[PDB]
Amino acid sequence: GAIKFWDMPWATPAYNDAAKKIAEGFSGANSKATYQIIQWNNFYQTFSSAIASKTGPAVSTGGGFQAFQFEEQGQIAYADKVIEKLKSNGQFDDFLPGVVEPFKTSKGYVAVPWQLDIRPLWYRKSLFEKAGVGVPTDWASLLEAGKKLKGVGAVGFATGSGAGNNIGNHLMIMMMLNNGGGVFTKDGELDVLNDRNVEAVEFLLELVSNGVIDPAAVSYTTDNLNAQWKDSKAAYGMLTLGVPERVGDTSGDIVVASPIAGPHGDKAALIFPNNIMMYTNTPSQEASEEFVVYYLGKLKELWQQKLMNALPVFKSITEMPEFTADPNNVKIVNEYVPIAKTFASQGTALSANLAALDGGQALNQFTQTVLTGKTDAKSALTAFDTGLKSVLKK
Ligand SMILES: OC[C@H]1O[C@@H](O[C@@H]2[C@@H](O)[C@H](O)O[C@H](CO)[C@H]2O)[C@H](O)[C@@H](O)[C@@H]1O
Repeated sequence: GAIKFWDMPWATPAYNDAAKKIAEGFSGANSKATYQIIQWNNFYQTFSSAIASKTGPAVSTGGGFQAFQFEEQGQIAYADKVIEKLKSNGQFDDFLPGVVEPFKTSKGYVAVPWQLDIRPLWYRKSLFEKAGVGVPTDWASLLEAGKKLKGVGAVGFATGSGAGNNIGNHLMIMMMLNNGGGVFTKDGELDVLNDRNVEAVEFLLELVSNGVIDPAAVSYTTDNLNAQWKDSKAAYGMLTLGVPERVGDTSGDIVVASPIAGPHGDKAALIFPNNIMMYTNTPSQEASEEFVVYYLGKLKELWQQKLMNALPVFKSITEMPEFTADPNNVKIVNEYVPIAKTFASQGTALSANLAALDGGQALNQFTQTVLTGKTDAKSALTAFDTGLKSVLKK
């Protein structure tokens, strides 16, 4: 009977309360939807195991590239009919340019975009003032300012890789991208030991050895990391859109910082093309489709209530008074969006291999190794390369 919708803890608990009410409001196709929260820790395995044992949902959000893995396994339901319905009802024309096309394959649309989770740098003005330093413009200035911030008891580059916390993972890849590197070649081949990647990892290790990265960062959960921001421990670091609201400190002291240049002049921001996906295990495919169209139509309410930690994929939402009046949001649009790249870099096309990269053990372990300075850059990257070859399909 009921359409099962699984959703992640995208922002604050209040995000899930609101998304629950939206979902449970669905009464289309003489059908209903149930809402269930899947935790971030081990999410890849949670979905993989549910789908394989036929106990998974009809519809879900989840990993940025998860839909490609399940499509390869033949467990996704293509979203072509949803796309048609959005064209008829008018919503399709409201999509931002380039947001739908990444999901088009030979066999259909694997999913529908719903938000863009971008990785801005943030700072706390009071702590930069206290340390007597300026906002970094590049890696060399990040390190200098970081040392001074450490000297006044602050964390110069806040991150975390504890259970449920993927921000550390994202930092590893963001810094590679920021130095003109990336996991892949232009043609989508693995290129982990590229020299720009080595430099990026050497820089992170230097932040770790100098105490600019907190020596316990490896252990920090999402709550731990948010608390560092809320309680004026974190001076600078990479997080998400809407950090003040996410951490419960809207004094105005926490502000978006400009992107910084790598040592060769490169600029990049990391972005995740998040999407809603439908599965073959549904009591009714028509109902899955109705639910998805209904849900996309109500998404504006989440940005209206300022409950999201991501960019919208709909033009009308990006023009909503609540969105543009926040200068942090405008700075992200203007300075991060134009330089944004995904995990596919230096390729562009998305694929199932991104699912294994994003959700798998190799990236997690690489991150924890770097954040503890357990080994040298080349060794860590070689272990990373090797782990990815074990799971990616060449
Ligand atoms: O790498 C796994 C997934 O990470 C998602 O980002 C999440 C943030 O939006 C949220 O605020 O924090 C959690 C826990 O750290 C993050 O995992 C990406 O948006 C996904 O695309 C990605 O699959």
